[PDB]
Amino acid sequence: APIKVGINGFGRIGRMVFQAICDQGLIGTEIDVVAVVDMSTNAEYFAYQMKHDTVHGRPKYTVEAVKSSPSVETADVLVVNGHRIKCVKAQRNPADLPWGKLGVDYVIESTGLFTDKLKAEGHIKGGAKKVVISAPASGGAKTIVMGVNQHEYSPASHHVVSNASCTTNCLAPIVHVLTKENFGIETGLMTTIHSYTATQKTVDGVSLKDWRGGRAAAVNIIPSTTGAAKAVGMVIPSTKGKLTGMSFRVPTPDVSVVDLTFRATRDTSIQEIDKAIKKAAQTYMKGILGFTDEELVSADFINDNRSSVYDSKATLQNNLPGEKRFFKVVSWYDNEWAYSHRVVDLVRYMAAKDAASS
Amino acid sequence: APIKVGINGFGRIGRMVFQAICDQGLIGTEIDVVAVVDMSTNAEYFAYQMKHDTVHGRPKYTVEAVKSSPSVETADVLVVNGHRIKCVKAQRNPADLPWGKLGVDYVIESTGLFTDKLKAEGHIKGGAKKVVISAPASGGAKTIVMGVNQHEYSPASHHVVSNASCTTNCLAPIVHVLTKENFGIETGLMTTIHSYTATQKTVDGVSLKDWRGGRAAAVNIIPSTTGAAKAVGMVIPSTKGKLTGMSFRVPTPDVSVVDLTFRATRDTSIQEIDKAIKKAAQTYMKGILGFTDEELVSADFINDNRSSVYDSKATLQNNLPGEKRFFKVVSWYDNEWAYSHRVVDLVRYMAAKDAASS
Amino acid sequence: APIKVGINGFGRIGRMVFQAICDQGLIGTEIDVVAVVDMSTNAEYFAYQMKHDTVHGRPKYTVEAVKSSPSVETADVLVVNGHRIKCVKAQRNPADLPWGKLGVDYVIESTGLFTDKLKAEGHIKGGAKKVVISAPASGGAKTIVMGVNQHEYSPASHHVVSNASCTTNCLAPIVHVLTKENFGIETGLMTTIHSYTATQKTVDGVSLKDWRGGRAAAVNIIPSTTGAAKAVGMVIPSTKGKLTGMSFRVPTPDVSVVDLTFRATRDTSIQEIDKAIKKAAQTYMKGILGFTDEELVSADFINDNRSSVYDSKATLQNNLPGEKRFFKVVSWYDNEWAYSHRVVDLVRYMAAKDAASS
Amino acid sequence: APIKVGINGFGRIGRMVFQAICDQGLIGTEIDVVAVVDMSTNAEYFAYQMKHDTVHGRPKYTVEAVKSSPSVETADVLVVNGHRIKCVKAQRNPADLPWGKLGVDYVIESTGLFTDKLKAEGHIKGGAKKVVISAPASGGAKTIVMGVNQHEYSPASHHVVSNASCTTNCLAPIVHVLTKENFGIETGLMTTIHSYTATQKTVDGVSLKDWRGGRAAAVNIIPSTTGAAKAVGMVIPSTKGKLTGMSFRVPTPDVSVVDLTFRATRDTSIQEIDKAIKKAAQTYMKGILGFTDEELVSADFINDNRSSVYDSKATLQNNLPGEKRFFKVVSWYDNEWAYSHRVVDLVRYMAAKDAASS
Ligand SMILES: NC(=O)c1ccc[n+]([C@@H]2O[C@H](COP(=O)([O-])OP(=O)(O)OC[C@H]3O[C@@H](n4cnc5c(N)ncnc54)[C@H](O)[C@@H]3O)[C@@H](O)[C@H]2O)c1
Ligand SMILES: NC(=O)c1ccc[n+]([C@@H]2O[C@H](COP(=O)([O-])OP(=O)(O)OC[C@H]3O[C@@H](n4cnc5c(N)ncnc54)[C@H](O)[C@@H]3O)[C@@H](O)[C@H]2O)c1
Ligand SMILES: NC(=O)c1ccc[n+]([C@@H]2O[C@H](COP(=O)([O-])OP(=O)(O)OC[C@H]3O[C@@H](n4cnc5c(N)ncnc54)[C@H](O)[C@@H]3O)[C@@H](O)[C@H]2O)c1
Ligand SMILES: NC(=O)c1ccc[n+]([C@@H]2O[C@H](COP(=O)([O-])OP(=O)(O)OC[C@H]3O[C@@H](n4cnc5c(N)ncnc54)[C@H](O)[C@@H]3O)[C@@H](O)[C@H]2O)c1
Repeated sequence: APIKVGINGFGRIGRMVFQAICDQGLIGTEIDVVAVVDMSTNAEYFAYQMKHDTVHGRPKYTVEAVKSSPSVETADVLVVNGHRIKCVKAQRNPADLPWGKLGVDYVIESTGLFTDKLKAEGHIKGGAKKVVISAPASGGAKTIVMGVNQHEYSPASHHVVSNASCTTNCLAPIVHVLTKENFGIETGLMTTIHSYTATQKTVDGVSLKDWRGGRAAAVNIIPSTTGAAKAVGMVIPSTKGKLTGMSFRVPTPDVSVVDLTFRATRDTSIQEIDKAIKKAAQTYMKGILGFTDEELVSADFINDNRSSVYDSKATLQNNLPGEKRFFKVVSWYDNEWAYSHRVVDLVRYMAAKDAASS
Repeated sequence: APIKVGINGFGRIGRMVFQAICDQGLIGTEIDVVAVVDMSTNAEYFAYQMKHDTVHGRPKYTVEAVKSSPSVETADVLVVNGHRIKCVKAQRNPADLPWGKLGVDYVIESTGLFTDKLKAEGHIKGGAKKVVISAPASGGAKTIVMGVNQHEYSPASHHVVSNASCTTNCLAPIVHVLTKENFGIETGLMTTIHSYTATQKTVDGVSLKDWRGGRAAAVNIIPSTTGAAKAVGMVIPSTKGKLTGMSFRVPTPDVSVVDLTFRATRDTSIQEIDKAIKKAAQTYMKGILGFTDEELVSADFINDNRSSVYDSKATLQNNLPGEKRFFKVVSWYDNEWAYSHRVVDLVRYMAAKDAASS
Repeated sequence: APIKVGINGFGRIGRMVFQAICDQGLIGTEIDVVAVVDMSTNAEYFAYQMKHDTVHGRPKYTVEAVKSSPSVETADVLVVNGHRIKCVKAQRNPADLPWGKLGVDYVIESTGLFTDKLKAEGHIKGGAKKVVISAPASGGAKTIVMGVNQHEYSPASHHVVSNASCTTNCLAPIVHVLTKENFGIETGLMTTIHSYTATQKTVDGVSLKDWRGGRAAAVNIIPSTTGAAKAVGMVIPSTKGKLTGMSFRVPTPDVSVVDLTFRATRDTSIQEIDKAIKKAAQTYMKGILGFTDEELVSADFINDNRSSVYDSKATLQNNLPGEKRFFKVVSWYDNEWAYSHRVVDLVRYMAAKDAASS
Repeated sequence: APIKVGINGFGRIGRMVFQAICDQGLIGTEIDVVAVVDMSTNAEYFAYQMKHDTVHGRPKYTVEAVKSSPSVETADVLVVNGHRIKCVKAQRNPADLPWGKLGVDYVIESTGLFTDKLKAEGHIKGGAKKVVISAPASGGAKTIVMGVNQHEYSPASHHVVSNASCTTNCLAPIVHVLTKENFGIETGLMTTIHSYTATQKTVDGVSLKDWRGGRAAAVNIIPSTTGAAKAVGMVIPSTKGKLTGMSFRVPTPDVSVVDLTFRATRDTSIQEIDKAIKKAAQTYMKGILGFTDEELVSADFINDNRSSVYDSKATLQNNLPGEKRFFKVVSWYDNEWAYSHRVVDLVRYMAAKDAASS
């Protein structure tokens, strides 16, 4: 049973979803990537985009750009590891995409334009059974963070699911062991020192909706907002209105770090917390939550696919010496990598439960 | 008589041309900026963008944002030292712009989207008399570099003119005094090590016309094409087919350097060349061509309004010892600031020549 | 009566303390900078460093390099605006410095090698009557943040004064009015997102005492320690053991931002806190604390000489909506420029007190 | 029969040479690394430097740090792949290093300090049989570029050998096929847009020998000099007084590119030169000279061990269309990694020739 997926928007996350599908062994055997969609249908230019990444390197798979038939002027079929993917043209409305016809059942929505559960339904109107939004979703969609609440999915009810944001996926696992191990956050504020993204600008330009976010990106520390402010309360309803935060966008191109400051419900210590987070990383959060005892800096997490990886030393040293309630917890994440692995983990969970019931 | 100008595209070059008008003492008196055009009309946002620049800092003029009538919702008039500039909404076609209505005669075309003579003429159809494309132009518009061939301008024939590009305004001064002082160039190639611009990308992205241009801009040395390649031959026909070159877009926000390598027409020396450039700096090319004897790096050329500023020490330490024909000439330039100043000098030179005749 | 000073270690803080002295209009008239001490005595090189700064531009003063005698090989005296500062060679011990000879009474200890009280007394034995260390000090030196506790300085008891770090001169204003306006801080942790310094490395290199800190500076978010972790308790005895923090060094050359997360003593609001700080900013903290109501990023604080300028918007927008105990204060600072001005303002304060008593 | 080698200065080149020895299969069987030398004897700090590199990522090999006796305070032995390397304490004179005692015959000198052939013999007085200087040398040390002139090595008389610089290793292959294939280079001039290195400064600071080299590294285009200005004439004497160049140090942490403008000795075409370089890349320069047909940028050459990998499209698109003599040739290089592999290549060659005769 090849899960038939199509990628709408072959950008940073689209191309890293694609690469997490090939690197993890699933192309053409477990998941069938039927088609990819973006502005051009020049498969040679997509191959160029895949083969050479500034931040994550050359990939291990191989890519060819072949035509479907010599009647077409430019290569339109991509051939990865002998698997053929089709380069479909970008549609302004989700519904004008031929999903049903190409036989695509699960569509990964990663353009960034269709974050509303209502516009994303246009995929299903085009023929898709399910939709995963690689972002926070507005308008009613289900937001799941793997390792914390993927089980609340239901094939029957949830058809446009959302995998939250990179920072949610990092914060929430931290929050989830704090509650489940019962330290509890009474209240919590959080900062994500975060790499710049494709929504920012090389030099000072136009950004109407966030004035600061239009400042030259690679030469300014830019205050702005994070997506995990809302979404962690959505995933864990016990933190609704207990926790919020901001974002500082600094001049690195990938990897970010969460910096959570909370107050505990019961009296505890940072040694108890560090123990429970390591334990959790080895037992029930394994693969999603990780930890590190080394003096790592940010470029040591490029290509690290844990959702969140707790920094044991930066935490243990930077807390109040005899504290029972006021705690800092530092944790890292490759905002482009681990998040692209979680999208594929979610597709496959959903396909499993969709077959499990119908 | 105030020159009635309208800036279409209030971006890096739009806002720097504006500020140059204020810093030189022309607003309201010598130059009247009737209107500016961009993706919004919210003048409180153009205020912010004028008041805070990452590279060139805070401006000396004062900016206020007020509403034109109490009927409007967001402040839509700019007021720069008690002079009113209007914030007109952007139009997809130049012909649709109310230029004759607003009373604008000269339009500075700096959107980047209308570098063709004919899409630029839509301005004259919208009620403008003359257009200055802040870029090189296709379709056949007049290309004039100030200090070299601005005298070639005719009020009768040149309605869409072009002030070439930043690199062309840096290299043609140098090429000009080499041809005029009789050293001559037999053939020559050129390289601009240049700052990234707003067409480049924060993280690797789409740029289907120059594939390399699409790669993360601030973490890479990106080879690409320079404007001064086509344009130095248009300005000096003597260099047609004898001079071409490339760009290496490097991770700095502003200022670029030209690295000219040429073979001279007669047997000379680099000290003869160094003295002639210094001479031409102090005599005929003043304010256009400049020079330095100091050990400077790119940050020192921020806000240097010279088109070309020769580096006497880098040229001299990095040429062959007793050479008569093969030489290197190095020359800096603030690609944002000096080019903007030269646009204002062109507007003013055209507007005076037009009055002197009609 | 010119306050006889000499600067030991003319680097970033040494040249910004020097430009602060000249710019405020003090050189020659109120402060006589007798000598500057560094690894060289080539006043031509020192003058290359003064005239061109990558982050703070061309200074307002003029620097000339003169020979004291034609008997010396290279220029060894700096003539800044007609005034003569001598270039004395750098000694490995403060003690062997000719202070008593040169006439120097106040020494600004900005090498960063003699931060302990006792190696700092090495200047006094050698002739200086007073010493200001541009850094937190060990061995029991008096730590003073201007505008918070300079009233505690006594000419009799305190000869080796510490002006604390740049982050404590940013954090200590805000903790001072938070206690003075009785909100009070129960406990609190802080993070500074901070620009890389002279003590960091261009590529991965050696740093034996903090491992992460030797990593490539300009391409990593390097977690580390801050100086305000100790210093704010030395200055504000109330905060002894209630507040600590950490630093994240990010890829910008200058300007940083504190981000304090505290739990207040009483029940309050962020609009209450917002008013209390702004008020304080206009009244008793005017010149030390500042605020902004604008959407500014880090490069808008280059050359802002307030110790701490509070960002009203980023705070109000990024706090929990109806909270009474748990808050986040965000505040900027130009760690090179603001600090240096406090140095010149401590010399000036201490000096007159000494002249008041003896 | 292992070659016994010691590395003095375990910095960027020392650690990359170490990693090229383990990568190429050579550690413990073909080359035995008896000792590494740097500021510390802390095996743990060395292991942290080896395992986490910002640019070249995690090494494939495994590093442990053990104590050589129960008596030593801190781990002083590395155990890379079961092979034990000693951590010898850094010395001020090469001669005070225990090479004969340890049993070291070949010494990779890579501190950046002992670049004089006389200072370098200190190693042979310390007990070593040969010295390789990872940098151009003075005082008459024989200079070799692998792939161009290592056949000029005489076991007999060449004792302290210099492997030239990274730019001579890129430049000399190109210059070598142009003279061997009989295009010739009459006079030539080059420029290398180049990543910053460890001799540079994060923020503006001290640099007495090159004034510009002290300016903040990651925020300027810094003109400077190159090592291949001297060394290529020494490897290829045909080109002494005929070829020279300069350097621009830009904000990338690794990879650099050679922009070479030369005039041929005979009428030829850029198409012809392009074929010759590809041909050479495939036959006698293989593994040393490569080429690319792709639209690559600097980051695509990280971990590319060819010494000089020619850009076919950048060279072909940026030359004069009718030219027969005056050309531009562009070739890339990972200045840390390819040079490191070549140092191992020379040590290996040298050692086999020395065995062959004695
Ligand atoms: N960048 C990150 O680190 C990151 C992390 C987590 C989640 N995400 C989320 O994923 C989404 C996409 O982010 P990204 O960083 O990949 O951006 P991106 O711009 O690099 O990629 C988006 C791609 O969508 C394409 N596209 C736009 N409109 C399209 C359309 N109508 N039809 C087809 N293709 C279209 C664009 O050309 C682009 O290639 C965003 O919602 C973002 O929040 C990004
Ligand atoms: N920045 C430089 O280094 C530089 C130097 C020399 C010449 N130029 C030339 O100037 C032109 C603009 O360059 P820039 O660097 O200012 O870019 P920019 O993107 O900062 O500015 C262009 C502005 O035009 C606006 N715009 C887009 N469409 C518009 C429309 N239809 N109507 C009105 N406004 C519109 C954009 O929002 C933007 O603010 C380019 O063609 C470039 O070649 C730029
Ligand atoms: N840069 C900042 O943001 C900042 C802010 C606040 C305080 N400081 C502090 O000020 C001190 C200097 O820091 P910096 O950033 O200016 O560093 P820097 O390295 O630029 O300045 C140090 C200067 O001292 C010189 N020097 C070294 N040894 C000397 C000696 N023995 N005698 C005389 N001069 C000597 C160096 O050549 C250099 O010019 C440090 O203690 C630092 O903590 C720096
Ligand atoms: N990195 C490049 O791009 C490159 C390319 C070609 C050649 N090289 C040459 O390599 C040499 C070293 O440069 P690098 O880039 O490795 O710099 P680096 O500063 O990273 O390495 C030098 C190492 O030597 C150590 N060291 C200093 N003094 C020592 C001493 N007295 N004894 C023993 N070890 C000592 C330092 O701790 C440092 O780790 C230079 O001569 C350079 O020109 C570098």
